[PDB]
Amino acid sequence: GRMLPQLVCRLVLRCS
Repeated sequence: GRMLPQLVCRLVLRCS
């Protein structure tokens, strides 16, 4: 219950 723009960084983090 708290959406954010961390999906973009996750693509960069998870991809890291």
